Amino acid sequence: VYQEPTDPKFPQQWYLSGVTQRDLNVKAAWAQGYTGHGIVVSILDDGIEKNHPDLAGNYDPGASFDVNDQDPDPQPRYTQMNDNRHGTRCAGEVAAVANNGVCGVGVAYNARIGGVRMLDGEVTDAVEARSLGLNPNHIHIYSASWGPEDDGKTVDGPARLAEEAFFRGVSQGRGGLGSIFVWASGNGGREHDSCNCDGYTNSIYTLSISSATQFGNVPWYSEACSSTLATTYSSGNQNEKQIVTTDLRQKCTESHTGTSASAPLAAGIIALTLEANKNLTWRDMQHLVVQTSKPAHLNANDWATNGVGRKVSHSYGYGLLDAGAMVALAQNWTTVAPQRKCIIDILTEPKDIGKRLEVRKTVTACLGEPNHITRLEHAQARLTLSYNRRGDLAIHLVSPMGTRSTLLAARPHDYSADGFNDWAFMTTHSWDEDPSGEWVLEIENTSEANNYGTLTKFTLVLYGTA
Ligand SMILES: [Ca+2]
Ligand SMILES: [Ca+2]
Ligand SMILES: [Ca+2]
Ligand code: NA
Repeated sequence: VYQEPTDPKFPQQWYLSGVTQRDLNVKAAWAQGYTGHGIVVSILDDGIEKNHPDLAGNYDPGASFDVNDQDPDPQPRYTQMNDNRHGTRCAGEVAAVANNGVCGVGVAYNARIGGVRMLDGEVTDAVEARSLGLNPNHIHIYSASWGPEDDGKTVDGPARLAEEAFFRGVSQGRGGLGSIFVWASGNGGREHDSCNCDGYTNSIYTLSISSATQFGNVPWYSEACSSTLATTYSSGNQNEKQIVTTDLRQKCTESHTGTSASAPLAAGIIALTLEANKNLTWRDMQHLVVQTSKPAHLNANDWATNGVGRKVSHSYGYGLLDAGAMVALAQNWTTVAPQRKCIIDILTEPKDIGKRLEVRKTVTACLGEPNHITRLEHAQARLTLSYNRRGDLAIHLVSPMGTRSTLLAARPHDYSADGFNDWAFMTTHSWDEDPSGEWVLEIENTSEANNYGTLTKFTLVLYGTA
């Protein structure tokens, strides 16, 4: 009985609905009656053309602000090069108006869309915090298609205020259910960057999203890491189609690309999911993604089955998001139990790394205590170590159930001698596994060079329930 969009460009939005069973299954969600009505999404970027003909109808001033110039109007700054078109492109993917004879449609075409202009100027910790913490009781989902430079040699993440914003967000946002923070995993594929060296994507508070090309391949710009949760389609080679969305100066583009285009699609799907169940907590949402994402059709060299029978890849997380499945499961979802946190400091003495180091430890996961965990969610391996050439290292963490998460792959451009200072490598690959038993940390020098260093701290942090 449902009638799909009549927008001129909808037919080119192959990732929304296609006759090749290779899409995000969004129409199936629309058919179930979910379009994002009542949900508020904010694009933290370089601004949003609120008067765009395909955005005006859904624009929401309450979900917007201009942090760069300190005013409530997020309108982009116009320049000959059209530098500030990025946010507007991301906004359209989420909530471009449907059936209005203009361009295409957003995943959640009935959602309210806002924008925080915060990338067009000096991006400080304060700027980030004010953006991430904007109207936490009005805005439901925040979408961020930006982050530290992807040079493949830096390790960076949120400073204190931003961290506090994230924490206040998942704790108090949405009336206590927790703000949903969607993040683009990065464009450093060519520089061999790792998204675990990015504190925004690596955070447990954000749903880090990767990309897949139309033919189901890992895009050239893709960054692999264990912190990524799932994937949505984006651009690839010139024979593959790209993302169709709203563009600056009230135009329509068919060439929105890279990691930037994936997060917004995920944000939209999540918007449909919240409409299906407004009581989902920020953790419930991550559970739904893990459970409903599909690996099938996606090509990767590292698909592996984890302790609970789910396929995972460092390039895709649990696979392609499935809107229809997300909204279906949301309806019968029982809120998960309170989050427990079990801290296990492993080292009793510094360990020399040399060519290879292996650290084994049998844990009880806080058995007999209030934070006993039998069903894992995120896991972090907080490491502190020194090394002469950081990029030559590769670090892996194996769960008692045999799931091997690569916390860090070699980064050839990383010649840093500063090592890692209590860096919290995170993995989503052992989600739902029982964490008790022997864990193994492996650190290896992937180069033939005679490198040296010392691992001074290894704290295993488990989040989950019983
Ligand atoms: Ca302004
Ligand atoms: Ca439209
Ligand atoms: Ca990166
Ligand atoms: Na994350």
